Amino acid sequence: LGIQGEVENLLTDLNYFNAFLKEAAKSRRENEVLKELVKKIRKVVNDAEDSIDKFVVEAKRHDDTHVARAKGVADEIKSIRERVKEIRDNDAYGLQAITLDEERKAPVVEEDDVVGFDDEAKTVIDRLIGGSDYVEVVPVVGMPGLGKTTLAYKIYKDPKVEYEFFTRVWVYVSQTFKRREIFLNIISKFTRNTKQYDDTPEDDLANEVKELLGKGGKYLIVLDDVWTMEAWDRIKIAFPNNGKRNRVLMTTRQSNVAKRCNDKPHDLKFLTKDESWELLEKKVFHKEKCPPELELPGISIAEKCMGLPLAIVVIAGALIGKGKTTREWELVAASVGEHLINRDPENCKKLVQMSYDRLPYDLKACFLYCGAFPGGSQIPAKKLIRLWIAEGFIQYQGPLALEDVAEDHLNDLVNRNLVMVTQRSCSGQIKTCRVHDMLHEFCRHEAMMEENLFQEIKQGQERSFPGKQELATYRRLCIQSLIPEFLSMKPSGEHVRSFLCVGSKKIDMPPNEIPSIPKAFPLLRVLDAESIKFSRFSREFFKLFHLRYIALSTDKIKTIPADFGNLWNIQTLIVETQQATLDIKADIWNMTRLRHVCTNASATLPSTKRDNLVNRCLQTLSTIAPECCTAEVFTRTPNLKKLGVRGKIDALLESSKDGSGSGLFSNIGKLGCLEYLKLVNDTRLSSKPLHLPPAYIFPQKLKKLSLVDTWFEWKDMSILGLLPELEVLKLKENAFKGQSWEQEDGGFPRLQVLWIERTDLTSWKASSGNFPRLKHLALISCDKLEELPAELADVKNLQLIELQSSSESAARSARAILKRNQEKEQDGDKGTGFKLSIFPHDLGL
Amino acid sequence: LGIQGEVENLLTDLNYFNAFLKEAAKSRRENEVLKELVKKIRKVVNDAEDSIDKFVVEAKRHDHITHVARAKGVADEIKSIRERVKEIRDNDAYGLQAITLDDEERKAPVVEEDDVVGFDDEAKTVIDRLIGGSDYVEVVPVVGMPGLGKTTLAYKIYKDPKVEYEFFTRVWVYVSQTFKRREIFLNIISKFTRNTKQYDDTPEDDLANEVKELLGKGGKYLIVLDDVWTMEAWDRIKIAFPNNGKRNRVLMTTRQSNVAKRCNDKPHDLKFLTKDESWELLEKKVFHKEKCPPELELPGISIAEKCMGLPLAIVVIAGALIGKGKTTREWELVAASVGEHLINRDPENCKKLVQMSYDRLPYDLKACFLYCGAFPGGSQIPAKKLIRLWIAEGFIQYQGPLALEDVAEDHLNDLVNRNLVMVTQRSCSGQIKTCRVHDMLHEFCRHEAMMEENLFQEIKQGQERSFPGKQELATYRRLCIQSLIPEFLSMKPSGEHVRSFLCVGSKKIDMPPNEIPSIPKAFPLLRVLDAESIKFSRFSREFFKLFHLRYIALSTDKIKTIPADFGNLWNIQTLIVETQQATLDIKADIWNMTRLRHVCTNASATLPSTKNLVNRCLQTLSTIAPECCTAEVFTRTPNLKKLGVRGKIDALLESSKDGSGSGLFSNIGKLGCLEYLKLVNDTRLSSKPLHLPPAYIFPQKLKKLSLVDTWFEWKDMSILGLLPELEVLKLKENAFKGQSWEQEDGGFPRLQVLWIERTDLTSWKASSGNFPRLKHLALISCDKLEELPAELADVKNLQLIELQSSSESAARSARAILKRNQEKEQDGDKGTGFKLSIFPHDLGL
Ligand SMILES: Nc1ncnc2c1ncn2[C@@H]1O[C@H](COP(=O)(O)OP(=O)(O)OP(=O)(O)O)[C@@H](O)[C@H]1O
Ligand SMILES: Nc1ncnc2c1ncn2[C@@H]1O[C@H](COP(=O)(O)OP(=O)(O)OP(=O)(O)O)[C@@H](O)[C@H]1O
Repeated sequence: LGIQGEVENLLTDLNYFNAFLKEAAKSRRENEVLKELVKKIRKVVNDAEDSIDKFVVEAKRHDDTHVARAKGVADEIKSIRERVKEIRDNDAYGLQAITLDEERKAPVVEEDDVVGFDDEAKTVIDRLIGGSDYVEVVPVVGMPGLGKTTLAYKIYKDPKVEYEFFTRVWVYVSQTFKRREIFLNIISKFTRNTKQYDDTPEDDLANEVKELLGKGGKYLIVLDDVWTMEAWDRIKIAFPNNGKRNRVLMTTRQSNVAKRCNDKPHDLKFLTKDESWELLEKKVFHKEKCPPELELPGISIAEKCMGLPLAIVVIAGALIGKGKTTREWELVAASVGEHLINRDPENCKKLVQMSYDRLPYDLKACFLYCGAFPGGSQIPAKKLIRLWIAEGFIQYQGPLALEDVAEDHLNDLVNRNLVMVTQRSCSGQIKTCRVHDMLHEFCRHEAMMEENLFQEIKQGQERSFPGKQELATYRRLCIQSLIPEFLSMKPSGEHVRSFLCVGSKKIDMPPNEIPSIPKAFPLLRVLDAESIKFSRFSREFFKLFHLRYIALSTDKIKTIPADFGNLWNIQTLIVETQQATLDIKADIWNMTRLRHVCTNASATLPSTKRDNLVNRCLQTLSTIAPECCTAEVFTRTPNLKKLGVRGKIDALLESSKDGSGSGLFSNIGKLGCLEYLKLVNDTRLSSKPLHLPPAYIFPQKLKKLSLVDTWFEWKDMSILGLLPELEVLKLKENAFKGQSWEQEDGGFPRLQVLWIERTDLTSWKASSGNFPRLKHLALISCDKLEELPAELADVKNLQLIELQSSSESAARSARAILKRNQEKEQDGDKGTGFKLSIFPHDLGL
Repeated sequence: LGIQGEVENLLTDLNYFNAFLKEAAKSRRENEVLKELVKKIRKVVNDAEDSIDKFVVEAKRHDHITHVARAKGVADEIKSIRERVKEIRDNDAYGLQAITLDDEERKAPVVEEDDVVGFDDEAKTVIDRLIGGSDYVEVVPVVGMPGLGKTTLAYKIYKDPKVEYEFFTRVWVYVSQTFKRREIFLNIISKFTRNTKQYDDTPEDDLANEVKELLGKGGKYLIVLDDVWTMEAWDRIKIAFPNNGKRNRVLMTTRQSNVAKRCNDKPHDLKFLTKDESWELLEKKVFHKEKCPPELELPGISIAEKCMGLPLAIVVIAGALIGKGKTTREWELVAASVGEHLINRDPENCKKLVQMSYDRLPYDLKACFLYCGAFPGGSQIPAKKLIRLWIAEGFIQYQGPLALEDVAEDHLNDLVNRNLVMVTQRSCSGQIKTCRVHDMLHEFCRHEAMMEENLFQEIKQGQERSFPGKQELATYRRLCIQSLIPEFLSMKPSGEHVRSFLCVGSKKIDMPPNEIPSIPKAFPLLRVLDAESIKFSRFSREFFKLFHLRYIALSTDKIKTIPADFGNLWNIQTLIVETQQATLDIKADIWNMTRLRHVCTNASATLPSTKNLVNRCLQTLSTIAPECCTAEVFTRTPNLKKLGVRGKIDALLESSKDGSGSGLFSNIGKLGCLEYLKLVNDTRLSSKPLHLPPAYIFPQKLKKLSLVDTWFEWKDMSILGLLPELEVLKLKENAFKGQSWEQEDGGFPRLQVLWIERTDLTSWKASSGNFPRLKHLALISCDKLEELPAELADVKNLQLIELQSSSESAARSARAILKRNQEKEQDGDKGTGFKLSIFPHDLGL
């Protein structure tokens, strides 16, 4: 095809243009002509990929009117080629400024009136005074503008620290530094003739600092703003390990650098609601107090700063200028975020840009994507990761899976402290993450204005929904509320690649506005509408040939139709169905890029037997029917890592007709990559109690098991103990039935978490070696339990136990177990941080 | 079809050129060739956005032979613009090279030490403030407009015998627009020790610590931070200033009030020279020791008044008078052209100082500040009229949550805080009401906006500058005419590129009937018509063809109804019809105005039928008929913040006796954004006076109320006390009827200003619970009041009560309150700064 030829020439220009965008993004350009040049080529690049993906889809449909649509694509390619040719000619003067080719400003912090750091300084000073006799690093970690340097300078000037450490050196490390000037700066603290070392190498300069520091007692060295582990390695030569309890206090935005200097870094606190108000009040009114007319909007101002001292200091600058009237302060309270970033591009914007610009080029889009969700809202890590892959941000072709590559992208953001973690799974994996309010405003301002990554759709007080001229340039739409009325305007976005319904309350699509999304946005790759209840599938949903992510709630539909299989590019499938049976009639076995099938009903998979391929990318098959756990299905998914079965566990374990007792559970053991297995039972009216198949038929690589309502006997825990890799066991809704549970010796070699909900169990007995690696034990709503085994005190890995609706004798046994554990720790064993939690606290007085 | 595509091609070029102008305006280089390139590109850009706007209104009107001809004309005009764009790139390639690429001044200014006139009192005021104060480091920022004499006063303060005697060490520091903090610290160190060579490897952190040590060797220090421009610049320098509790002082000079407020919440705004002192300086600078000859004394005082007490203007004209010789005729010629000598012919001294504040202004604030020069010199600019003009011209670009009025008001606050715009009047709440630009800045605005950027051009008939011809009108962008409007309009002017027509005159003129349609005929692309100084006897069909109109203000004595064809101007934001008629009936389809923001009139406006769509941008409806305050009208306007009612308001407060509670006043309570409400009565022949509806019917977010001739009994004032957020209440004559005024306990929880005029009040009883926040209480022409309640003296927040020609008992009560308050202050009670003013001094003294 000649269209392929002009596409290939277009791709060559795209490689140059993308190289220009990457090169221009490596350093922030202050020239407006280059700013508009970057935006112009960034746009023509975006329309270029959208045009080629149209040709790719149309060529795929051609290989597997049609001619008129292909002709229209060719016309788009010709128009794009005319655009790139004029860019290379008219704007060539701007390209030459990027095809071919610094001030050290140490920060200034508060000396007097430091608010809320009285106990953080006390904690860190205690860690500086005590410890080993070797040079120990005490890192203070935090997000941009948290107050690390303010705390470090508070410690540096503390009366106890000054007396403790005879020699105190403050060194300003930064993103860029020269080791020679660092050593000469430290040398200048001690001797005035620094011209003495003009030709002395850095090797002997470091030994010179060794001599200066070792002449007295301890030394404390505050390495401010360390950004890399290489910087600490290169500078630490000057610091001798002469066994004098020497300390190196360090401040950094990087948790990975902090961990390598000390395995327990000191994460700095956020100011409380009263400390934020106290700080803002002091900054604005100085010694005087806030008049009562301004206290009400002022308190809201300090609470909207989310306890970040940088935001409170920046906002107080605007309040000082505006005045002391009530009306002005409510205007600020309604636009706290804008005052931080847009109105102040020199305090908050430049401080955040110090971390954003140091990001890798691929991680920048991942970080800005977190701003699509509402400010202060919890972002599920699994949801965020699946959106990154579906958007194309995760480009990777190594041995690992894309989930594990996007996960350490997120863990890199958390290490950089650009993303905060609110909940962690039992295995330590990130579960729920949230971006700070000012960083979120930076994500909004950068993505919507500077990069056109995504756009908010709203009609607030005065602003309205975007017009036809704006939607023609929009690439991603994120919307929280008023979705049905937004779609009632009949919008038309030709360049829209994603539609994120980030609203928290589930809405219902009217039957007339159900097909609005597929027609408004024909190039939709991502449709995150799990907060929307669709009652019907419309045929236009099956014309989204570019679709890769689709999440949707439903209350009525039961079957995914066969026309849904026309979307060969789909990766993630989330259908939160209120019903009980979800017959997936779509040909999901021909989606070579399919990765996840998540649902809550009993999904019935289509027939695998009859392209001659295998679903090598499919990783999750959650809550499918037990009838579909066939041998052919598990052959089609060699790389499955999570499996879920719901309903009729009776048919999962029943023996076959060939005489062998191994049932459908035997095929599950053939999944060599399986880590998570979930079994949920529904048929309480069945006359046959369920019996667990022997452990040699289980998947031997299973690391997490969840059972609900299965009515297994407690004697089957003995064969759950034979699993070599099981680490998390959660049992809910009397999944185990019986009044007595007596453990056999041994078993559970590496189980770490045991979660128990309501069951008719009354007695529990065990031996010393039953839980060699148990760390967390939880028991909820089991009012029939009499007592807990005393052998739990021998669990060396025990850290926390939670009991609800438990007997007082169980609390007494917990007290004895804790007391024995404390006695063991007093023999030299390190403390495990034992904790006990009984909810509600009003129970038992 | 392809014409719209060609508009996209032109728009792409316009984005590049607009960025070119934005980047070029960031650096005023000496390259003259680039100065002519930016002027040529700017003219093409202006002629391009005009052609694009012509295309926009043509497309809107179309969606027929005349339309086809106009479309062909637009296509030809666009083609000419495109061809002009190609000439820019073909010939001025080098000019674009200089801006897409990138790349002595720290000499302290000279100020006279001797012959300083008019600063004896101001210096003593600041000295008495430096000597006193607290025990920690206090800053005393002197702040004023460019050329005011801050450095002259600061050097005078720096050299008095009292300042020199009291302070241990005094240091002069010249901070500037751009400075290096390292050099400042090395200069302070250079004064204590001359061996500054030894700090080459010493970082700025240890330099600031060295300045701490040097200043801390003794007692007080006074440091004159000259010309500080930023909040950050003060923070980075104050780290070198020790705080040892010895009453250390810092004397800062700055053009920024917001920077001054941060250092001290009570900035010392420098005063302007009086008319006597201005003449004294001029005669001392021109004639030196010799006195002015008597023949030159009369013109000399005339030019001294032209400077408006600014020393910089006096110094500049002094050089002009020296060069121009000493003759009476020449001096009178200078007095007629003072502005020319300030800026046009002396760019060496005056213009550069003005440009220091101007080039630091953000790009959006530059056009906002230059627009303030359109109004006549010394004239008073209303703040609400100025703000609406900025929005109409497009200078305010905003997408956040605030309203465009609040953003533009913040722009006005930024200009005032930069001392580029004076504030002459302030509202009760402290909002800026009337502003005026200083004379030197007005001439700079006119020079920059006529001879450099072509923002606006004035029309006048002087000695040599007659009315401009057709060639000059072909380049005029905005028209500003003060007088001789009918004479200018009689010649049938033809300005096809005029975007504004500001009648900046003060006295109203009646437009001759035969010249009424001349304004719309002359400038078809009129975007702003500020004809509020012109009385129109009739509307014309030519007015309804100004499809680009956004701001329209006009006075009238004959027009009673706005015609329906007025609604053809869908772009209108502000609609002002100041009519002397009793009623105004708006037949125009104002609901179709999607961007309508303000409708203001003095008559009882009768709104048209609303018959889904919502006017989200409408903020003000001003005075309307009571019968039009329906729940349907308020549905279409949810963001209304000011409402006015005029006429027979008994149709508003009447009870719906049919059985429902749907009184027209109850619909007002459904407006959640209302903040100010006005009611004016016209009909007095009701059998009984009206009574207020219950307070829960009032809008809860109401913060200001105003009633006229409503004849409300004083008993129904306590219900106004149940308004939670009310802050200002004002009443004109006969708004309240009766002689006895009594209040319940509590009420008025947030009242701050109360206004009463010419009521029948004679007896007044109140309680301390009704005034928790009251600050202003005026009783103009309420001479029948006997005595003020004693509870008023207990109100801490009370500020001023002003009465003239009051009763003898009222004067005696004022004397008793003043005497008792003075006695209490002498006994240790904290003073509230309460003042009483009596004019003239013949009575009451
Ligand atoms: N407890 C506090 N009281 C008053 N001001 C504070 C406090 N903590 C921080 N600040 C102010 O907040 C701003 C940012 O704090 P700080 O300089 O310590 O940032 P940081 O966490 O070191 O920043 P970076 O991310 O650049 O390393 C500074 O202007 C500082 O004065
Ligand atoms: N009271 C005065 N008597 C005589 N000359 C004065 C007086 N005040 C100021 N001047 C003169 O006015 C001119 C400008 O004043 P000055 O240099 O003090 O300006 P400024 O307020 O510091 O301005 P900028 O905002 O540019 O810093 C100088 O030449 C100075 O000598």
